[PDB]
Amino acid sequence: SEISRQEFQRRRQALVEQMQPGSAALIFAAPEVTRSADSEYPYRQNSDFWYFTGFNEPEAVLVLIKSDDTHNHSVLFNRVRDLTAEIWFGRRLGQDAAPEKLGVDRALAFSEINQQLYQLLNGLDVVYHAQGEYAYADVIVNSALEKLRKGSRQNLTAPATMIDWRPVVHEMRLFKSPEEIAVLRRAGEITAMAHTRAMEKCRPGMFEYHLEGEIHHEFNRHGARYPSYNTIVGSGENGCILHYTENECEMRDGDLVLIDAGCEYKGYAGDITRTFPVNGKFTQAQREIYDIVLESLETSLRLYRPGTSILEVTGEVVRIMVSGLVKLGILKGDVDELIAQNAHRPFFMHGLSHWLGLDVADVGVYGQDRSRILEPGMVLTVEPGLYIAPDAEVPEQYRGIGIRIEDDIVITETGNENLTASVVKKPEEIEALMVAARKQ
Amino acid sequence: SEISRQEFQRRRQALVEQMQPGSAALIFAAPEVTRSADSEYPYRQNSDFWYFTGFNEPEAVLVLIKSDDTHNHSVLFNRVRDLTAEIWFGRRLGQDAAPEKLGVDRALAFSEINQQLYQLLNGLDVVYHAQGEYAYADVIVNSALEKLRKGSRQNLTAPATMIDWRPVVHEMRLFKSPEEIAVLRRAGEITAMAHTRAMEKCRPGMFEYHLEGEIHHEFNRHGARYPSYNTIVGSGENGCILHYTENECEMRDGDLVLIDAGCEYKGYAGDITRTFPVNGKFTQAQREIYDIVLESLETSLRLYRPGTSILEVTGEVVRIMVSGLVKLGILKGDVDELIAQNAHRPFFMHGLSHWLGLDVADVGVYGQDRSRILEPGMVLTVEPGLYIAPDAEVPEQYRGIGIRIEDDIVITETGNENLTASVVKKPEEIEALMVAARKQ
Amino acid sequence: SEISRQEFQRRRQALVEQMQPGSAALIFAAPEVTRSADSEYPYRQNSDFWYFTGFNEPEAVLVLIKSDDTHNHSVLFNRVRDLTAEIWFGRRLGQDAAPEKLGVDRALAFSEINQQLYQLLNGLDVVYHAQGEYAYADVIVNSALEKLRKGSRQNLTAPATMIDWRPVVHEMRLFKSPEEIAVLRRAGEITAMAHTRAMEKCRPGMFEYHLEGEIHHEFNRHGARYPSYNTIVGSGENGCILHYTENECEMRDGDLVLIDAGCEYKGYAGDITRTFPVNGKFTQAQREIYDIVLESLETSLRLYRPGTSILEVTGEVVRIMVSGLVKLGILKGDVDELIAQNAHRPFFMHGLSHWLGLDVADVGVYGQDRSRILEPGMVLTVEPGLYIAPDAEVPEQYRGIGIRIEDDIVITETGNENLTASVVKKPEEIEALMVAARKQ
Amino acid sequence: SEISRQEFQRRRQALVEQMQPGSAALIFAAPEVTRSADSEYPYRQNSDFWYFTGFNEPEAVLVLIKSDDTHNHSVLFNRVRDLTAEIWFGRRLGQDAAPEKLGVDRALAFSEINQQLYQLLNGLDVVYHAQGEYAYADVIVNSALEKLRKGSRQNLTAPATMIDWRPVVHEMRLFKSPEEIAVLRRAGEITAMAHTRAMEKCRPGMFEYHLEGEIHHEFNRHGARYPSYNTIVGSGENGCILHYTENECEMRDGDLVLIDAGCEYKGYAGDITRTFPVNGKFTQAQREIYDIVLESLETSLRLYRPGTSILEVTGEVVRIMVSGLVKLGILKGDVDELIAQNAHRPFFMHGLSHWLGLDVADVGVYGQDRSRILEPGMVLTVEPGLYIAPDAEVPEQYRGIGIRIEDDIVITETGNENLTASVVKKPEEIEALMVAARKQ
Ligand SMILES: [Cl-]
Ligand SMILES: [Cl-]
Ligand SMILES: [Cl-]
Ligand SMILES: [Cl-]
Ligand SMILES: [Mn+2]
Ligand SMILES: [Mn+2]
Ligand SMILES: [Mn+2]
Ligand SMILES: [Mn+2]
Ligand SMILES: [Mn+2]
Ligand SMILES: [Mn+2]
Ligand SMILES: [Mn+2]
Ligand SMILES: [Mn+2]
Repeated sequence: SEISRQEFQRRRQALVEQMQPGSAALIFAAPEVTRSADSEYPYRQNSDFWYFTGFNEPEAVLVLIKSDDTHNHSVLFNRVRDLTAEIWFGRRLGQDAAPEKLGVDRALAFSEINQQLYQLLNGLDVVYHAQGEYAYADVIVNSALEKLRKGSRQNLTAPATMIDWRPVVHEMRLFKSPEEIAVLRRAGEITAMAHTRAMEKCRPGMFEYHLEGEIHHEFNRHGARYPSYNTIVGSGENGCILHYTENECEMRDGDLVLIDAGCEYKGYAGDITRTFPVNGKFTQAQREIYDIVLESLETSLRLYRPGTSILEVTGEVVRIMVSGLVKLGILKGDVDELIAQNAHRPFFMHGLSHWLGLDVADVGVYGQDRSRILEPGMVLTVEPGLYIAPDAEVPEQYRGIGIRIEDDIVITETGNENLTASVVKKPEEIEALMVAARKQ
Repeated sequence: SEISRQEFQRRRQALVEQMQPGSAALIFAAPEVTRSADSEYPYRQNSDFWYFTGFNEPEAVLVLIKSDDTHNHSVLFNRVRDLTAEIWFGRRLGQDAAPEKLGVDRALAFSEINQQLYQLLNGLDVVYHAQGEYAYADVIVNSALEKLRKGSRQNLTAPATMIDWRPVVHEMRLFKSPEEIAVLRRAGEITAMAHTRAMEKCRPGMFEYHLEGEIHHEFNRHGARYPSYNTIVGSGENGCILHYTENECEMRDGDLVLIDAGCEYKGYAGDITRTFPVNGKFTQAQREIYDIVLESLETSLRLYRPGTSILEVTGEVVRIMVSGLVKLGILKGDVDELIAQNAHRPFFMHGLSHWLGLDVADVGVYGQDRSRILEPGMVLTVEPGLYIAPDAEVPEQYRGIGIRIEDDIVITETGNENLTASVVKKPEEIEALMVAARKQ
Repeated sequence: SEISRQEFQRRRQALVEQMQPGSAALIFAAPEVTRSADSEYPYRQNSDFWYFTGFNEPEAVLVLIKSDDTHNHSVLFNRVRDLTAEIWFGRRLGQDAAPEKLGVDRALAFSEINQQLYQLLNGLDVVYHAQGEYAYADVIVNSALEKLRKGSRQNLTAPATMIDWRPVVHEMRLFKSPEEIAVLRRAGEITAMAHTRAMEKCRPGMFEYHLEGEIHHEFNRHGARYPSYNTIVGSGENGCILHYTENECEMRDGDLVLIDAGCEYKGYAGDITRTFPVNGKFTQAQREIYDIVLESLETSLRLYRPGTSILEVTGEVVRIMVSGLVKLGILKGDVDELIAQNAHRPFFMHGLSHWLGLDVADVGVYGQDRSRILEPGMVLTVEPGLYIAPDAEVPEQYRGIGIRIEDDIVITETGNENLTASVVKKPEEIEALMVAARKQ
Repeated sequence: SEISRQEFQRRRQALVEQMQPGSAALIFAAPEVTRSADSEYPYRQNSDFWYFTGFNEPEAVLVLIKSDDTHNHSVLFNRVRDLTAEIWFGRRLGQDAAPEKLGVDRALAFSEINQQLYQLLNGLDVVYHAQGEYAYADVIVNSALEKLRKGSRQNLTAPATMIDWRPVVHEMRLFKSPEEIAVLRRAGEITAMAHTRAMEKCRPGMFEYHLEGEIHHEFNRHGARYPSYNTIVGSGENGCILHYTENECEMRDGDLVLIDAGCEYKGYAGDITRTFPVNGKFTQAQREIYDIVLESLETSLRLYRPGTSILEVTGEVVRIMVSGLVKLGILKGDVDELIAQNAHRPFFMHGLSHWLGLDVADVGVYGQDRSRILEPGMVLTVEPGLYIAPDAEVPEQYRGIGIRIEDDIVITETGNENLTASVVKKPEEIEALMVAARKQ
């Protein structure tokens, strides 16, 4: 599954529909990024630029011009064909091929942007620009507007109104099309296969980074070349560090390992966490904490639906956690009083859910305390966890246990669809999976 | 094999030995780099900063103070211990532990750099600073010097002389210690195992990116988490693109695939290229071009030694290439006249060799036209290639063939050591390797 | 005559009336400007900031908040009272006194602007800001908006719409109140007295700069401390240079001197040009050119009125000039054909008129080719000139003559009022004035 | 008196003598400075640039190249001849005329600086540059060095050492040539005539700014067009503000007026302060304070000589002040104890002396607490003062009195020459001067 030319075009048109007559929207590509000296990191297109183009080159700018309420057109600035540059560094789309390939009306060389952009903005009332997104982009836009402001003797005029299109565009991204959901479903499947593989491969004495290697190989074979974020493989005490990415330790017989990893497939993020015993068998202490996190996730998956909110579901999870921690003697006191005191926070210190899409921590307004009412088309994670620090003042057997279990869901008309349930999470299923692998 | 605390210390001392009395050298860490929105690329420390510290954190600055010809000391600025930041994002070395861990005299919080740096520079004659390396670093240094310049009423004075330490440090990096060579030897071995794996796994119908996946998994299992540069897997016509990294095509029965990939092991780069038939058997045309590139590499490996140069060895390769291309009818005319006209350049348009080390295209002065005389301790690649474009005016059977074969070598007292000869390159050996794999 | 607190307040209210509900307008003071090393030029407040405050301090920002269609208020950021800074550098208004003195609702310390500005913008829909006017201002505004954009977890929101208030404010400035016209009338009177003085003082052998000295002294004694622009005193060939400010030459018996000088009185510019003989008597050649420039000015003064334009009146002047130059043999051919060819342009190469106000070349839209229809309340100059270069291919006697004659006018309901007719311009009146002075 | 071409040349040569072989020094002109909108302040050349050129244009850069110990040459970048730009804005020196006019070897267009500067720096070991002096200059220099650093394949190399030439050049400026002293002597004479005029013109009811007008007119008539700093005319309580420049009050019968004003003559500053009664007669209270400041100045003028210091002479002044203030009951206690407590500081809170030259607060190292030993050729001010605030806890009659008396001196082989003694300062001489003027 992918996003096609006609969908990118529909998105451009939907933005144009929201724009004032006599305006232009400017969407800039990501800069290339140095890794060291003259070597660059693998290119990652800006999510918003990608959303409207599916075009994976730097030095590109999409300009949507809404001349009035019926007439609009698009102009792409992009790198020129250049035989020597292409022999060295790769093929370029160029100007001749872009209109047909991308479904834009006109294409111009990026090298000419300063000579041309002001001409496109001249006489417009409004420019939509994400000020501060990129320095290079602000320079180009500010230069164009200055030429227009200072150009009255050449009959030039600048648009006086600049509107940040990020809020409008991020609200578009928050609600996924069926095609987007299909892509996210595939990302979830790929990511789940990777996690299953990690559980089947994990043995005491392997290094945390070995599981990262297994996961990334699995992503790759299904055509998700890159992870959507830096893979976390936190064994033992390392699991208590939320974004542990050192992945440098030897995994010990008797420790849990917490894996938070997700692929990037056609631009879209998977995002799964599974925690499991390195040796294939939960200890009693590990199981006692695990059961509370799993109940939290299972209850959340029952509850998430249109008309509730992340805040409302979080309240249910907090009750589950406080209740469970009191039963184990990790917290002491009356459950309702402890809830009132947010007594869970030393052990569950992050949010239950974030939006998911072209960014793993995806764009879109959450509302105060993530109270926004959920609607069909929203995609989000569900990621309860409990982290008991090595020096926590709790019964000894729980110290140094970090557990998180995370699925990706889409809100539907009656509830939700779990995109990542194809990798096991019930403790008996984890143990059976690992037992079977360990016998081979 | 690795580089240890005492070696990092020896390097700092060797720099101090080269510094003027009454001076300070400032070496800054790399910034963290955005991949998309709030996600960052995996951190890569600045090579020069790494060379003197082995410290893999951002927000760090090494200050070497040479008070006079006998007295010197070191100060590290680095991130403070912070329980909440560490729970979220990972452990920090902090100030208490740094002197012992890194072998520096003092450690101070990076948050205090603007309050402290000017005090360390006050009254010195010379500051060594790599101006323009990083914007954030220039801001810090320029601010410190301004405070000193403007501080005469507070009895402050700025060093009037600023010296770029890059030339001195890059000349240090150009000559590897035995420990560095051991690390590079291991990088070469790891990288060679990865290339052997790619040849053994390659089958028609696999995608170029699948071989990338095999290679990166192999790097990872030996503890080289990341490649030293973006992997190139160019099959068919894609092999004619020097830094082809799209790796997006289905590999065809009858095409060659050119793989240029290298690991990063303890900071140091491997860098191997092998080209081989996708179906395990070179065609006659493919073999005819391959033989010329291989002879070029083999002759270069015989020749490279102290007292010759990249330029001198390149002349021998050019003769081999022109001679071979005339024999096949790709070039026409007298060999010596064609050499005089650089007639090989449409087909071999890049350099034979680059330095290798903490950067894949490593630092160090080459001399005019890479004429610098070679000495023991230099490490370099040997990477002849021939690329016959799909539209070249040559006998048809050669069109769309791109072949490069690259090894990594170290110059020794009598010649060179090949660090990457453990992956085959003779065509009969490539075919035997692939035949054996294809029968499994 | 001056502009008073209540008028500054009316202007602020008139801007607020034009603003969208749920918005804030930000108007920043001018930076102080270095002359050399640690010495600064005399402070000149930003015209727009002045227009809304009458406040002559740097490090000040006026914030007009329109909460909704009935509720609005003003906040001034300005320098705090500071006993030591004031002993050294001058008194400051401070926060306690500002509301009463300036008629603003609240005053806050400029040192707190970054801690406070984002709080004032939070939750607004629109911010009015003159982007690019000052770097320091853009930094402050961009920082505030970034804090808001990134502050969703603190329940902060940024206004998505930024509107340049310059067009609205400059249209306000283009139409003068009666009080403004009174101030401009006084500026015109002061400037005219200065020009009369220069004619009465001028003698052969004096330097051009001596007349500058006379003029500036005259400005000063009437309470116009500073000129509104750099005084031009161009004698002989120097008169052919439009903005000649070197003023370095000895004025020669037989040359004309062209003086373009104007005071700045309560922020408002006078702008007069008079040209006259250094020795008090026009030569025939000088008079022949002078008569054409004077007829051009006199006809323009008859014509300027509501309903015509600078472009229309310029056409009449061009005819006068071409006709006169043909009569003298400076141009050759048919007058209407020469007009069609813009044959006057080598000799009259600038505009007839510019707006006049808080800037000498005042703000406001002219329309294409200065075609905007004139209306009561506009204030403008009328400045025909003819400049015959020393090497012009014209009858010899005219070479090196530069003449400009300029008055300041206000458009009224039936025509115009000349603000600067109290300094003579008829050649017989100039000669009588100078003869009388030369006899003393 | 002036500074001539051959002296500017001698200075360039003296700098070259101090430079390392294989180096270039870069000295940049001042930017033009906006006053308001499209009007600029009168141009003031950068003092250091002026010191080496006597060239009063912007967009100019002096490059001194010391190829080795015997061979050196100079290159000026400056604005090209341009007929239209010159007709509009003034004559330009251009490239053809510059070598002869300024005594430089070569001149190139400023528009070509980025194409040419790197070529001049290529292969040098050292560049002398005043980093941070001007943003535009840093941009040009940093760009040149980057091209060289990145240009190894074009056989380019950057100088690795950058030296701030300000310390060397400012030490040159600290010691005046006889020609410089002649110019400063004339500045002192002009400035003294201006102060005498102010005393002769001052009457109760005039505004502070009227005396500014008299002073500036006097500067102008002697060919010092501009003041060297913003004129201070502080009457009554305003005299207690050290750099009072509002000059806005009506001068009252019974108040003193303190005038601190100085001309700029051929680039060099005069700097005189005189305080005198507005009505021509000191009151007893005024005279009592005045006598202490005058004794302080007179004693300083006796003492200043080679081999003493500003710090040493300041100690003598402090004793005079404390002794006098005890006698009047303004201070109470033992003189030596009060001196030990710096009890004078509420009333004399600034330094006695600053260097004087191309800047009024001139360049040059003072040493700790201005302890540097004086030598012939140094030029400095002597400016004791006493300021008794309106709310000081002192006998009532002294409240609101601010007195400063300042002369400019040059250190000579036996003592000093007073450059400004031609304007009276003894109270009986001030009164006689004013009485005589008031009778006219
Ligand atoms: Cl391009
Ligand atoms: Cl820190
Ligand atoms: Cl403040
Ligand atoms: Cl130029
Ligand atoms: Mn997540
Ligand atoms: Mn996750
Ligand atoms: Mn290589
Ligand atoms: Mn390679
Ligand atoms: Mn004018
Ligand atoms: Mn004018
Ligand atoms: Mn002074
Ligand atoms: Mn002074």
